[PDB]
Amino acid sequence: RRGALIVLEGVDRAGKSTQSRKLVEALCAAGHRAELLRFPERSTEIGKLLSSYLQKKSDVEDHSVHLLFSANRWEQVPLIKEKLSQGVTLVVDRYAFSGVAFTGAKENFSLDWCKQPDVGLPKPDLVLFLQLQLADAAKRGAFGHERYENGAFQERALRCFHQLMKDTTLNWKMVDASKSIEAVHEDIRVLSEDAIATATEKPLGELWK
Amino acid sequence: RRGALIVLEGVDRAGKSTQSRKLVEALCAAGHRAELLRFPERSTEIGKLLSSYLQKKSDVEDHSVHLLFSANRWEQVPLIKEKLSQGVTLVVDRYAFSGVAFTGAKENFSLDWCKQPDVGLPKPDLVLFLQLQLADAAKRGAFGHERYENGAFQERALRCFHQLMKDTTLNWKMVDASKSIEAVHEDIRVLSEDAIATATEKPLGELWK
Ligand SMILES: Nc1ncnc2c1ncn2[C@@H]1O[C@H](COP(=O)(O)OP(=O)(O)NP(=O)(O)O)[C@@H](O)[C@H]1O
Ligand SMILES: Nc1ncnc2c1ncn2[C@@H]1O[C@H](COP(=O)(O)OP(=O)(O)NP(=O)(O)O)[C@@H](O)[C@H]1O
Ligand SMILES: Cc1cn([C@H]2C[C@H](N=[N+]=[N-])[C@@H](COP(=O)(O)O)O2)c(=O)[nH]c1=O
Ligand SMILES: Cc1cn([C@H]2C[C@H](N=[N+]=[N-])[C@@H](COP(=O)(O)O)O2)c(=O)[nH]c1=O
Ligand SMILES: [Mg+2]
Ligand SMILES: [Mg+2]
Ligand SMILES: [Mg+2]
Repeated sequence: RRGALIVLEGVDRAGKSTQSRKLVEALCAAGHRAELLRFPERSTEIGKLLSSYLQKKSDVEDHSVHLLFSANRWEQVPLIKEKLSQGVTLVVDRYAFSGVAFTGAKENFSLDWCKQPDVGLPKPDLVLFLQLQLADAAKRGAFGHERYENGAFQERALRCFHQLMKDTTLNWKMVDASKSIEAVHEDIRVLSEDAIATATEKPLGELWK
Repeated sequence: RRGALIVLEGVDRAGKSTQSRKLVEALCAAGHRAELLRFPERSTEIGKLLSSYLQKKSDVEDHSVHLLFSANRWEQVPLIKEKLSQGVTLVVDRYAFSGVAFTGAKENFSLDWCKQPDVGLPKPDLVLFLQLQLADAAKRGAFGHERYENGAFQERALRCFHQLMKDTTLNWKMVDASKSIEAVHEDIRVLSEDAIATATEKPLGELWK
């Protein structure tokens, strides 16, 4: 009985990382075999290149960096498939959608070009999108010092995310991330249990194909 | 007056590297500003990952390695555009065509997926394809120890190259690489001078778009 592939995407400071950690914890506490993944996965060779870029310690040509972000997902695909086939549900903090939305926020990057490298990746069974109004995100401290951490760029990324959500091949669920950490968590947890229960029914799909 | 972008592609041991070096030398000797490039460009961070893979010192997931080969071209695009805009002709030993042909020789890699990462790269003004019958390539010593250096895989790559050559958006020229080094060189040199003279007329194109 395979595991589910659940991705969390969402606006700046909406709580992707907090909710992904809490979700894995709660699923395991409820008897599921679930494990957390995140992209970028900064531990691999490619992941280090990406981390340096995001910290502004290095500059990387925009197309090159886009392909490295995708390659960083592909190198984890054998693991993702193995775990899911072993019945382990994977909760993933960001995935190909952030890949497309952030590069697509740059000038002269079509959504189509941005999607292609990720075509064929394991298709998520559930894509949660954590929505939060900017006034509310602002109360969540201040921007970080990493690349892309500024309102105007975030806004362009958000427009890209909205285009991706028009894709009905994907099980997108909107989450109101303005509530408390615990309230948001319960919303996510229940959506997740439902997905886990239905994923054991159809084979793992391929993204964007 | 911009430089031309000339790529050399071709079968195993057909003489891509020998002819690219000789071409640059001859162009410079004839008053052109020309410089040699090669892919993979093994000197960069990404290039080292690729070199390790090709030497079989490391294993890389097939999709990841494909995207690294493309990223290795993109990271050189600012240089390529700068040089061409300065009037420097660039002679390139392998390019996106080898990228597509070698990954596309693997099982379950469509030509379409393989092309996408490279869509938008500087379009070559001239693509030379060095053709050589296997009996003739065999007289050119023995296979190397690197990955992909075996007859069956080379044959599949060759079929992919033939599909790419159906693309009329590109100025493909076939070269009979069975002749002597000097004879092949003269054929290439003359094709190249012609291209250099016409490239100063239309802007640099974008590949596969
Ligand atoms: N529902 C919430 N209410 C209030 N604060 C929250 C909530 N969720 C997260 N936070 C806090 O806001 C900050 C951002 O949380 P985090 O889960 O790291 O966001 P994120 O969505 O991963 N942001 P980023 O990865 O930078 O886009 C952290 O200090 C969290 O404790
Ligand atoms: N026309 C030719 N006649 C005879 N030997 C040749 C010719 N061209 C190249 N060679 C030799 O064959 C070997 C392969 O040449 P080289 O130019 O390195 O090929 P290549 O096309 O780059 N092969 P590879 O990069 O391995 O696909 C070298 O020893 C060359 O000296
Ligand atoms: C997974 C992924 C993330 N990103 C971005 C989103 C984030 N930048 N911001 N803001 C950054 C990762 O931030 P975190 O490491 O905090 O998740 O990289 C890409 O640009 N492409 C990708 O493929
Ligand atoms: C440029 C490029 C080369 N290649 C291959 C062709 C070659 N393998 N063989 N045989 C190898 C480079 O060989 P040379 O370094 O000798 O040119 O990488 C790819 O697989 N993808 C690419 O994008
Ligand atoms: Mg986070
Ligand atoms: Mg397409
Ligand atoms: Mg060579």
